[PDB]
Amino acid sequence: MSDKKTQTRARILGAATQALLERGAVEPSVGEVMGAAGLTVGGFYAHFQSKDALMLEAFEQLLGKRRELLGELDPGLSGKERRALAAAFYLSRKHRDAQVDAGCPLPATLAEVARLPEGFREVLSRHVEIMVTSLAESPEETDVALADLVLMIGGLALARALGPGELSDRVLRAAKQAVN
Amino acid sequence: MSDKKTQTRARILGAATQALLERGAVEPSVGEVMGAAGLTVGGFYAHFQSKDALMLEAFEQLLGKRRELLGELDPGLSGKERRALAAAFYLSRKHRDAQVDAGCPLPATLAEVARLPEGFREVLSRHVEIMVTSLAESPEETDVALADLVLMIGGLALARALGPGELSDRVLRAAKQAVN
Repeated sequence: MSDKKTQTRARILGAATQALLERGAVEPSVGEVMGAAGLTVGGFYAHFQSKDALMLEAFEQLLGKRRELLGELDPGLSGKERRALAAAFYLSRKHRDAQVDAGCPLPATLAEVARLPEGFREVLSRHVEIMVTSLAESPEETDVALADLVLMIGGLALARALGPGELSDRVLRAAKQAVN
Repeated sequence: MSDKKTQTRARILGAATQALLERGAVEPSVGEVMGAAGLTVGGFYAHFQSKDALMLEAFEQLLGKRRELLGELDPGLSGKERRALAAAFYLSRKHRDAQVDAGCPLPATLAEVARLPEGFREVLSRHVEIMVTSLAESPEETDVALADLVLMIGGLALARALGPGELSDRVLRAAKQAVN
C-alpha cells in the first residue's frame, strides 16, 4: 500500500539502476530512463534534481544492497568460507548476463568513477572498506579479501565483455577458483 | 624521415589511443581527438572512415603493443616467473596514473565492449587467448594465467577508480601479491 508519488519515484529509480548496472552512469540519458519506466519525460525533475543525482542515488542503493546480501551469509562461516561463498554468488553466468535481482554496478561503472562527481568515488571507497573488513577474519586476510574483490569485479567485467560462450564461462571459473 | 600525410594520421591515432586509454571508446568525440592532436577538425575524414573505425584501430594497436611488451620478457623464465613480472609491470602507480608509454586499454574499455562494434570483442578474445597461452607453461596453468590477467585488469581498474592514495596503492599491492 503506497501512493502515486512514491511509486513513480521508485519506477524512475528502478529504470535508472537497471541502466546503471548494464551501461554505467555516463551513457544513459534522462529520456532513456523515463522511456524505460514508461513515464512521460517531463515528469523527471519533479522527482530528481539532475541525471547525476539520480545515478549517484542508484549507485549508492545498489551498493548498499550488495552489502546487505553479504550480511545474509552465515555469521559462523570462516573468512575463507565467506569469501568462497561471496565469489560463487558474484561470478555466475546469471550475474554476468544481468539476470539477477540485485546486480553489482562496479563492472559497468569503475572506468567512469574518476570523471564522475566525487560522491561516486566516496561511496566506492567506503563500500570497499566495509566489504573487506567483513570478509577478513584477521589482519593477514585484509589483502586476500581485497584481491578476492578484484577477482570478482574484474572477472565479471572481463566475462561480460567476452559475451556468453566457452571463453567467458572459463573466465568466471578461473576467477572463482583463484579466490583464497 | 617521413611525410605530412603519414605524420598527420599518426598524430590523430596518437590522440585517439590516449583518449581511449583514459576515457574508453564511447565518450571521446572526433572534435576532442582532433583538438588534442592540434589539428583542424575537417581533416578527420581524409584519414579515417568513422570514429568507430579510428577507435577500433587504436584498440587493436594498443593491445598488439601489450603483446609485444610481454614478448620481451626473458624466454628462459618459468610460467610463474613470467606471470609475476607481467603483474609487476601492469599493476604500477605509473600505469594506474596513465604515465606509461604503452598503456593497456582494457580497464577503460571492458564495460563498453558488449555495445561496441563486434571487432572490439573479436580482438579482445584473441588477445586473451594469445596472452594466456604465452603465460601458461602447462595445461594446469591456463586457469592460473587467466585469473592473473583478471587480477591485473581488475586491479588497475579498481585502483584507478579509487584515485591516488593509500587505499588505491593497497589495491595494486594486494592484486599483485595474489598472482600465482
